[PDB]
Amino acid sequence: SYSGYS
Repeated sequence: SYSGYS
């Protein structure tokens, strides 16, 4: 997964 800001 991705968490944060992209």
